[PDB]
Amino acid sequence: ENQTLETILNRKSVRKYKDRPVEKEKIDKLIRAGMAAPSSRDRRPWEFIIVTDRKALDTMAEGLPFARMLKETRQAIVVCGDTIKSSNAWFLDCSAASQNLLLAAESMGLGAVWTAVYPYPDRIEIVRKELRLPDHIMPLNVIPVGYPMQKETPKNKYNVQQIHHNGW
Amino acid sequence: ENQTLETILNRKSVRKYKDRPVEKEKIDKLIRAGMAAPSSRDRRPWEFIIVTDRKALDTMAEGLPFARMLKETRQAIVVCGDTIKSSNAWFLDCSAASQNLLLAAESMGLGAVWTAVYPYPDRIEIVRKELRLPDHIMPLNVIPVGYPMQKETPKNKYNVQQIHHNGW
Ligand SMILES: Cc1cc2nc3c(=O)[nH]c(=O)nc-3n(C[C@H](O)[C@H](O)[C@H](O)COP(=O)(O)O)c2cc1C
Ligand SMILES: Cc1cc2nc3c(=O)[nH]c(=O)nc-3n(C[C@H](O)[C@H](O)[C@H](O)COP(=O)(O)O)c2cc1C
Ligand SMILES: [Cl-]
Repeated sequence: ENQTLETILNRKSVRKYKDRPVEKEKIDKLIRAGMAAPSSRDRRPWEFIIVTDRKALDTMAEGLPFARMLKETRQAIVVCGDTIKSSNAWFLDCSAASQNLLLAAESMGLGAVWTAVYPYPDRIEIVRKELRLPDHIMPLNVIPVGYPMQKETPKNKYNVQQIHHNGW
Repeated sequence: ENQTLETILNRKSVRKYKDRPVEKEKIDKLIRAGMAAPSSRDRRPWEFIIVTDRKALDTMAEGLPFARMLKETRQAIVVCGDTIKSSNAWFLDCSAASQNLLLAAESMGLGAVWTAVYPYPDRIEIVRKELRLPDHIMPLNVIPVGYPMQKETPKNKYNVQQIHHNGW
């Protein structure tokens, strides 16, 4: 039995949460998981914003068409990249960090969903505004987290036709 | 005890391998792990090239910087994205897929490393011409896989200065 592989295969996007907040110890483990990502030339260009402010969460919800569930959580994490530290890899490093965070969540009985910010200038504008992100800090995503309100089922995405040998 | 977190925190880039091939069933599980990634609009734009041809591995080892370990493995997995399927987010989706693949490797006692291809045009061209990739298919990386030659140490990347509360 491989519990890591099981978490990987059972992870799903969770968009509905119980009312209760997530414990600070669990939030910190989510962050620590993200920071364990690999990183081009080990620059470590990620920055994590833990957002619990009701007004900010609601304002972002009301400006992000595919992130309306921000109104229905008490906490979200915004993964950002520092474009001075890694102008050609922050979006790769931070995507790997994001995936660690989502797996960490699944592993601790939490629900989470990756909602895009970058590369959409309208989404970037509101997130940068509400969180006072400096010009060299680019928000990749908003990740609401919470205890799942119901049983959710993973997608089975295996497709042998997306496997190739020695060339296309 | 959280085995998934344990794997996340103990993953490291492994660049030195036992001179022996990896079981096909393990390679398949790597790819299944990759395919389980989240995907913008569920467009699943990933394509995986399993590379066992010696000349292909050696040619990429020669042409790519920081890719010398390709000479020392029997097999590598090249993660690619279909830009017609996901023109704005393929490389984000494919980075999440890549991180699943790396974690899967670590969980099965294998060693792996992300070697950079995207976003460097000269690197992209090497991989494209070696693997006969159609123009709408972009190579993200090359991931050599093997049994680790030696015990390797993970990095502790935790830094509280990269954690922010309610904004920058
Ligand atoms: C986007 C990206 C590009 C990378 N490029 C290379 C590469 O070309 N060659 C290599 O040996 N390692 C490469 N790495 C691995 C990093 O050097 C490594 O993740 C970093 O040193 C942190 O070490 P760790 O993976 O052991 O935690 C890359 C990693 C990422 C995420
Ligand atoms: C780059 C990226 C952007 C995404 N953007 C959003 C988004 O804006 N809103 C949302 O509800 N889900 C978003 N998703 C979640 C996807 O819809 C989801 O991963 C996909 O439907 C597959 O489902 P699964 O995560 O349950 O396997 C995003 C995922 C990725 C990887
Ligand atoms: Cl075999």
